[PDB]
Amino acid sequence: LSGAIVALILVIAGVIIAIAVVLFAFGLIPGISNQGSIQVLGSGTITNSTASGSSRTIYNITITVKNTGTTSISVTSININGQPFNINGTAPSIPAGRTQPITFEVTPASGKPNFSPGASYTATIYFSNGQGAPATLIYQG
Amino acid sequence: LSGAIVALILVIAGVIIAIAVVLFAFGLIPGISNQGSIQVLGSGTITNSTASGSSRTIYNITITVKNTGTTSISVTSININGQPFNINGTAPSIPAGRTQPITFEVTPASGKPNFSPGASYTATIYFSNGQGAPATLIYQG
Amino acid sequence: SISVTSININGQPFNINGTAPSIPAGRTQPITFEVTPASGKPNFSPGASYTATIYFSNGQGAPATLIYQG
Amino acid sequence: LSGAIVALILVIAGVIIAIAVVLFAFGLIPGISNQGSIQVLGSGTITNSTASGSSRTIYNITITVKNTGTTSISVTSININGQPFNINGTAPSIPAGRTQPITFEVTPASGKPNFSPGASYTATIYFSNGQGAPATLIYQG
Amino acid sequence: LSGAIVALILVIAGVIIAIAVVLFAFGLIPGISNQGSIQVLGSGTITNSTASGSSRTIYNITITVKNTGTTSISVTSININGQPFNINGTAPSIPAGRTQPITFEVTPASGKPNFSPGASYTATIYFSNGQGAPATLIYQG
Amino acid sequence: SISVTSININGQPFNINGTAPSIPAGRTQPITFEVTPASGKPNFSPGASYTATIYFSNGQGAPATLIYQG
Amino acid sequence: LSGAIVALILVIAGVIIAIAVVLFAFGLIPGISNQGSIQVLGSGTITNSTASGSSRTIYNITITVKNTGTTSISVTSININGQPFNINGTAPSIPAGRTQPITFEVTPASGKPNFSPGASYTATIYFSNGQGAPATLIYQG
Ligand SMILES: *[C@@H]1O[C@H](CO)[C@@H](O[C@@H]2O[C@H](CO)[C@@H](O)[C@H](O[C@@H]3O[C@H](CS(=O)(=O)O)[C@@H](O)[C@H](O)[C@H]3O)[C@H]2NC(C)=O)[C@H](O)[C@H]1NC(C)=O
Ligand SMILES: *[C@@H]1O[C@H](CO)[C@@H](O[C@@H]2O[C@H](CO)[C@@H](O)[C@H](O[C@@H]3O[C@H](CS(=O)(=O)O)[C@@H](O)[C@H](O)[C@H]3O)[C@H]2NC(C)=O)[C@H](O)[C@H]1NC(C)=O
Ligand SMILES: *[C@@H]1O[C@H](CO)[C@@H](O[C@@H]2O[C@H](CO)[C@@H](O)[C@H](O[C@@H]3O[C@H](CS(=O)(=O)O)[C@@H](O)[C@H](O)[C@H]3O)[C@H]2NC(C)=O)[C@H](O)[C@H]1NC(C)=O
Ligand SMILES: *[C@@H]1O[C@H](CO)[C@@H](O[C@@H]2O[C@H](CO)[C@@H](O)[C@H](O)[C@H]2NC(C)=O)[C@H](O)[C@H]1NC(C)=O
Ligand SMILES: *[C@@H]1O[C@H](CO)[C@@H](O[C@@H]2O[C@H](CO)[C@@H](O)[C@H](O)[C@H]2NC(C)=O)[C@H](O)[C@H]1NC(C)=O
Ligand SMILES: *[C@@H]1O[C@H](CO)[C@@H](O[C@@H]2O[C@H](CO)[C@@H](O)[C@H](O)[C@H]2NC(C)=O)[C@H](O)[C@H]1NC(C)=O
Ligand SMILES: *[C@@H]1O[C@H](CO)[C@@H](O[C@@H]2O[C@H](CO)[C@@H](O)[C@H](O)[C@H]2NC(C)=O)[C@H](O)[C@H]1NC(C)=O
Ligand SMILES: *[C@@H]1O[C@H](CO)[C@@H](O[C@@H]2O[C@H](CO)[C@@H](O)[C@H](O)[C@H]2NC(C)=O)[C@H](O)[C@H]1NC(C)=O
Ligand SMILES: *[C@@H]1O[C@H](CO)[C@@H](O[C@@H]2O[C@H](CO)[C@@H](O)[C@H](O)[C@H]2NC(C)=O)[C@H](O)[C@H]1NC(C)=O
Ligand SMILES: *[C@@H]1O[C@H](CO)[C@@H](O[C@@H]2O[C@H](CO)[C@@H](O)[C@H](O)[C@H]2NC(C)=O)[C@H](O)[C@H]1NC(C)=O
Ligand SMILES: *[C@@H]1O[C@H](CO)[C@@H](O)[C@H](O)[C@H]1NC(C)=O
Ligand SMILES: *[C@@H]1O[C@H](CO)[C@@H](O)[C@H](O)[C@H]1NC(C)=O
Ligand SMILES: *[C@@H]1O[C@H](CO)[C@@H](O)[C@H](O)[C@H]1NC(C)=O
Ligand SMILES: *[C@@H]1O[C@H](CO)[C@@H](O)[C@H](O)[C@H]1NC(C)=O
Ligand SMILES: *[C@@H]1O[C@H](CO)[C@@H](O)[C@H](O)[C@H]1NC(C)=O
Ligand SMILES: *[C@@H]1O[C@H](CO)[C@@H](O)[C@H](O)[C@H]1NC(C)=O
Ligand SMILES: *[C@@H]1O[C@H](CO)[C@@H](O)[C@H](O)[C@H]1NC(C)=O
Repeated sequence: LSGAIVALILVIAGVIIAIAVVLFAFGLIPGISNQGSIQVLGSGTITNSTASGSSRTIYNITITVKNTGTTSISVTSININGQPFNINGTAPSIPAGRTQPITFEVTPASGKPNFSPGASYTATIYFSNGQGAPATLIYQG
Repeated sequence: LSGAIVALILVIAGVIIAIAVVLFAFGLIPGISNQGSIQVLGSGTITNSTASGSSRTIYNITITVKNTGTTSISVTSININGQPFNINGTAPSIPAGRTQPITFEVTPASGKPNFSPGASYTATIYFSNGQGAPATLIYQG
Repeated sequence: SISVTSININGQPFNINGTAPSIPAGRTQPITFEVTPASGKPNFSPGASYTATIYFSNGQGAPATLIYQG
Repeated sequence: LSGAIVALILVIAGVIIAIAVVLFAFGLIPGISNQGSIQVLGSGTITNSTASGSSRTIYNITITVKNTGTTSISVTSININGQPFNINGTAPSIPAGRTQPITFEVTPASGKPNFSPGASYTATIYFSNGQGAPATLIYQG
Repeated sequence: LSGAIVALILVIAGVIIAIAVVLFAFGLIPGISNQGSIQVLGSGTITNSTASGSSRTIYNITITVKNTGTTSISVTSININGQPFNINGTAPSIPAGRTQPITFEVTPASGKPNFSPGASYTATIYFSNGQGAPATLIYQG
Repeated sequence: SISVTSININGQPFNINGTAPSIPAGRTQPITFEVTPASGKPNFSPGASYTATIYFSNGQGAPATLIYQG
Repeated sequence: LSGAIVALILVIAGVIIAIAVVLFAFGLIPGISNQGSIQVLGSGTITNSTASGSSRTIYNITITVKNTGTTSISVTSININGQPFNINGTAPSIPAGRTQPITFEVTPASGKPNFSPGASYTATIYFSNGQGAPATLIYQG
């Protein structure tokens, strides 16, 4: 007598679980939309900031960043013209909804890159979303 | 003795329902074809079609539409420049195999659109077969 | 051995005129058969490709693409 | 005992349907080739072809068209200077492998076009194979 | 006492049948999971083989073919420029793991081709697995 | 400890030449074993990917991808 | 009682098989994800190697080739000016990570070339990966 009751319970539960899975599938997508929260807009600038040889060739990156997400997002790493770079201070963070000029100091990860006045160098800024925004920096130092 | 009888009933019912589900999966296929029956050809035209002191602005929209299905299909909604528009009157029907310049009247639902003479606007035409088609509309006046 | 029972072309059902072809087991063949529209009239265009579904005696249905040659 | 039987049925059906979908994906490919069968060669000519007091203006349009496919293809719509035009009469057919000067009659659908003698107009010719071709038409009178 | 023993019998039998179905599912994997395919490398050539004024047109098709699988595979059909062709004669077989220049004769299944010297035609070659490789064939005359 | 009972590579059966390798409990380790074609002579191309199903003593059949390197 | 235990068996087995398929998907990545390519740098040269009035025409082809990948790659065919050529002899192999001047002899697969001194001909060199590099070859005589 129990078999029919077990089958009934499993049928109804299967309906419920399938509907729950369907809803979860859609519930995923607003999370994934955060992968493109940030846009880097306008031409940035890179400037010599080394203090006449008193620092390990530390440069200044200024870029206008727009954040459309609901969370503050920070710059985790930067690559300039193929070369890795390391942020010298604490990472800048862009608040939600803002469009603002982020400025941060940077160091060569290896070697000593030489820049020419007025040249354009492509840099990829990697933000905490994992999003990598390409941008163009004009050297001004 | 009851349990074996119940198990027999449930086994046969499971066979029947599983076969029915498989056949339904096979039967779904023909309905998919109709999702692409229509394609919009070339640019279209928006025109201002409202009188002085009228309650509402109404725009005549003309687009060339090609239907490839067996059945007549009609427009259900249009979204121009991001704003959704509401279709006035009886929506035009596009005959089964014909290519026709179709014209229909729309009125803004979200807010007043500031169309500019001679400007080009992106739009999405949504047809009754559940198909959306990109289109480019020139505002003639 | 398996035989055709119906075909649906461009969302329109067609009836398999005549003795429906039978496909022998384990064999690859060119199969040709005549069909008539169950209702209405087709709007085929030369060179166009139409999605169809061919339904066989097991109830299984194979989707296919048919080009109209005129 | 029912669940294992149902699972067996569904597993085999899934194998069958997945293989069918893969074969359909492979079978779609030949239809893509026909989308580029036709190319328009050189400039064309528009001419005024309506009598006094007629209900409508009708323009003869002549264009050289080259067909490379196995099947005859015909014109379905034309869009001149942004305005869509409606093709009068039986649309001309372009034989499979031939290059021909084709002529057809059109009438304006959106509104009266103010063609200027000797002017050059951009147009898009839309053919029955779903292909659009840019063309340049000189208005001869 | 009967109910408990019957329920235990059905529980053990359900375990048996479920494990059998699971092992069947595991055994299906080798048949469906079959990597490797025939890859068509570079452009092939179509050459007119019809001779002596005989009634039937035959064309040589030469293509470079690389069988990445572990099984012998043969050509079953070809579609050129939207037109189907029949593989005249014993269809060529491509040995496993081998890259070969493969040449075979074809005849039009219907109609007549419109090939032009030096033109490039998109074709699809269908192999015994049902997979179909798109290729480009240049007509050499 | 669980052992490799049989292997199928790209649909073709294969036979282990030595004693079957055995994976101890809780371990993650590289199993390496010799194999022979059960029938025929399969030919592999450098850098190609071949799917193989390894059947373990549990009856579990794990699909995996092997890249030919010889 | 049988139904619940059978359902639990199938749930666990489904977890097992699904995770196995996911791991297979992860294992496919290295085979498909293969960066690096053979790059043809600058213009190459075609020189007439036919000598002694022998019946078969042979041409020297010299090109600068940079293998950016981690695998040895060889040429398989070349197409010059729309005409296929066969790589006479043991086809040259390009070692990994190396830039080399590569030279190989070719013969026309059909017909005869029409090369003119000083003319530049577009060619396509097909390598063992199936990738094909376009190049420009100058005929030096
Ligand atoms: C940005 O400004 C920097 C400072 O003007 C430039 O780098 C300096 O370049 C000079 C010559 O190229 C080099 O001598 C400096 O090096 C160091 O010198 C120190 C002594 S002193 O020169 O300061 O008196 C040493 O103590 C030290 O060990 C040396 O490494 C060098 N300075 C640094 C910090 O590298 C730089 O060229 C300029 N432009 C860019 C794009 O960076
Ligand atoms: C590939 O070769 C084919 C054979 O030469 C070409 O087809 C032939 O095309 C010519 C016209 O271009 C046509 O006259 C041939 O038709 C036959 O002609 C015979 C007499 S003769 O012409 O040989 O002197 C007749 O006896 C016969 O009844 C005709 O059918 C025609 N041949 C066929 C078999 O169709 C074809 O043009 C060429 N190119 C391509 C792209 O196929
Ligand atoms: C590259 O070199 C080729 C070989 O010298 C050139 O082809 C030769 O072209 C000449 C005419 O320009 C032609 O006469 C050759 O044909 C043969 O001639 C022999 C006699 S002799 O000419 O050597 O005195 C005959 O015995 C023989 O049967 C002919 O076939 C011809 N050679 C070949 C193999 O075709 C070619 O023009 C040159 N340039 C290019 C762009 O290929
Ligand atoms: C480079 O960026 C830094 C900010 O990180 C700027 O440094 C500031 O300089 C002003 C005076 O010019 C000081 O009052 C601030 O305290 C500095 N801030 C930090 C964090 O050091 C600098 O001005 C920028 N421009 C350069 C170096 O040319
Ligand atoms: C907009 O379209 C409407 C119909 O969709 C057109 O209305 C007709 O206009 C003509 C005169 O132009 C009248 O004779 C008809 O009685 C009107 N009604 C119908 C149902 O045809 C209108 O002309 C169009 N307006 C513009 C500016 O294009
Ligand atoms: C379309 O033309 C009509 C007039 O025929 C315009 O309607 C009125 O225009 C005046 C002046 O801008 C406004 O004060 C009224 O409010 C308008 N009426 C309505 C109902 O909007 C109308 O603005 C024109 N629309 C466009 C897009 O040009
Ligand atoms: C426009 O094209 C039409 C047909 O598409 C032409 O109509 C023919 O005109 C000639 C005289 O010019 C008559 O003898 C024929 O009876 C007409 N009909 C057909 C079907 O040929 C017309 O000539 C063209 N007009 C212009 C101005 O080019
Ligand atoms: C083409 O020529 C015809 C005359 O053969 C023109 O038709 C009439 O022209 C008068 C004067 O402009 C107008 O009042 C009528 O309304 C016109 N009739 C029609 C049906 O439009 C026509 O305008 C000419 N078209 C072009 C583009 O030149
Ligand atoms: C086309 O391919 C066929 C073979 O598939 C070639 O036919 C051979 O031609 C040679 C030369 O006359 C004969 O010795 C052989 O007996 C033929 N074999 C067959 C099977 O027909 C033909 O030469 C090829 N043509 C071209 C232009 O490549
Ligand atoms: C074309 O390349 C071939 C080699 O690929 C060269 O042939 C060599 O020629 C030299 C000089 O006569 C001989 O010593 C060698 O034995 C030849 N080797 C081979 C493999 O043929 C040929 O010289 C080159 N020609 C040009 C003009 O560069
Ligand atoms: C680097 O960052 C530190 C703080 O972390 C700051 O005091 C310093 O001025 C920055 N620049 C240099 C050249 O050290
Ligand atoms: C909207 O459409 C209806 C029916 O076609 C028509 O009667 C009405 O006049 C239209 N709106 C306006 C403002 O004219
Ligand atoms: C089917 O078509 C053929 C023509 O090829 C005709 O002879 C036959 O009568 C038709 N039969 C039916 C049932 O439509
Ligand atoms: C429109 O096309 C038809 C079909 O050829 C023709 O009879 C008719 O006259 C054309 N229109 C005019 C105004 O002549
Ligand atoms: C195929 O073509 C060859 C010509 O090379 C001819 O000898 C043979 O009879 C043809 N066979 C068929 C079935 O078309
Ligand atoms: C196969 O296994 C045996 C041991 O069973 C081993 O000695 C031998 O080297 C292996 N390979 C060959 C090629 O025999
Ligand atoms: C390739 O050309 C060379 C001439 O340098 C010749 O010795 C050799 O026999 C040719 N080989 C082939 C297969 O044509």
